[PDB]
Amino acid sequence: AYPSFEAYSNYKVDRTDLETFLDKQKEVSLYYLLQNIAYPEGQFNNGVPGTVIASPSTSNPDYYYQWTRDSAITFLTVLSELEDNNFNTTLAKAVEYYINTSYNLQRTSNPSGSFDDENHKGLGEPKFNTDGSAYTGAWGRPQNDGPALRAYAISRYLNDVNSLNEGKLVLTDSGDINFSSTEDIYKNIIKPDLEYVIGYWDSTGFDLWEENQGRHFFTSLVQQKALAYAVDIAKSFDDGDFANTLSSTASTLESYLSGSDGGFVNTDVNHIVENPDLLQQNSRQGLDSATYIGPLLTHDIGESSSTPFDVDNEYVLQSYYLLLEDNKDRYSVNSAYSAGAAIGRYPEDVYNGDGSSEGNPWFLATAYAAQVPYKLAYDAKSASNDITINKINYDFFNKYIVDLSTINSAYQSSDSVTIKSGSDEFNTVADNLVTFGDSFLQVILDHINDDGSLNEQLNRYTGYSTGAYSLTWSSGALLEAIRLRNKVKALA
Repeated sequence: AYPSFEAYSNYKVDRTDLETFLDKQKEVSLYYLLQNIAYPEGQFNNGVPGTVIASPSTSNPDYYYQWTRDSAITFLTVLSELEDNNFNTTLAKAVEYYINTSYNLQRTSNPSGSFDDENHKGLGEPKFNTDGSAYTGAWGRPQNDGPALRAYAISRYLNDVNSLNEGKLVLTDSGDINFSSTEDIYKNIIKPDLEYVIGYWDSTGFDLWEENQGRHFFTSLVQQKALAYAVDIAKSFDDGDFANTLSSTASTLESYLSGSDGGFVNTDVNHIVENPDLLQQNSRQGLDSATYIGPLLTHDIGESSSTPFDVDNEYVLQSYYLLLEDNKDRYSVNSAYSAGAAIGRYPEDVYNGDGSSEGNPWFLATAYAAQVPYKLAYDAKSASNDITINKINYDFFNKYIVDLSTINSAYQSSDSVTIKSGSDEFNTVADNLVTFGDSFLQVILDHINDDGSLNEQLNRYTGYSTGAYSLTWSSGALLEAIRLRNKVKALA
């Protein structure tokens, strides 16, 4: 049940037309995303401002908590909206309430630890109650992605304040707020999260799905990004020694991500192994949608991203392809989809949305799966960069995008194919990438609730929605897919 949910009034998804559906969901999914964020001007005006609930579901399942990860990812979407809409002050205030609530959560002792522990050990805590109190029950803690994603989101807000709002914060004269300046936000909210990452990146915690302990590609990747992105922020506040610490730690994490100890790049199976300890345990073979979700989160389409493992990485793209192929066989709902399809978390998943039996595809994974080819196309066309296809990825391109033999008939004798910007085949590949991305959004159109809200899951047999209702992360993932689709389609 989800008693505080308020449907977008008198809307029923029109199943017949993707273009109009996406245009409407640009608004409807934003309505549903914002509904789960507490701010005085929002529908959620009775919560502590800055609280993001994962879902209005309070039972079957109970997702009525604030997760550090989900809140940060939600705010990455709010920031995109802010950036695309003239630094809208309602959204900016919502961000500053989130920053303030984050300050308070950081200083809340919890079962992972406290702020006064070494490198703020308490910041690894996955979730809190919506009133701001610690969640004291057993849980898969810590999760070391949260502080990284939060540091990155709040760092991005500071950059936006400087570039789009002449360095001006919007809640500086409010009573409830624990900063008076951008420097205060850096020193007291961003920096502690960065210190946590510095202190704990090379330690054991749970993954983003809250289920397994050990090495995780997604976690290490978002940590590397937070460190790298903060270098220039630290420099701007005369924190130069720390900035150089961030830069060196970021480089070291990049080496870790690519090396043997990390275990993520696997040349026996030629894809990322998301959780290498589970490969060792022979409980999972390494395919996970987190492998491509991370890259999408850490390479924003307005940024210059100089961080590793974008979606063009051959191992990431092969994990994507192989999960797609797995899921097209695994889920009967996919039996008639010839291109994109409903995608889950990992092939071994047994979580059914409210218990354990067999796993389902997820709306967020399916929306991020649209983004992968949109971003390949966008990155190439927007920068006039060549599309280089490694031999590892030939099967993927041949099956879904273009027949490589029509570009270079001898491609099988080469380690790669390089498709030159401006050529007919480049334009065809970019167009076909976008059409392929669209096919994943068509899956969402086929199976979304009539009211335009996105659950966590869709049933593997029928595609009917199931699990947590109007999941904020689902809403964000679709909104970011639409934003990217529109950006790539708008290029001449």
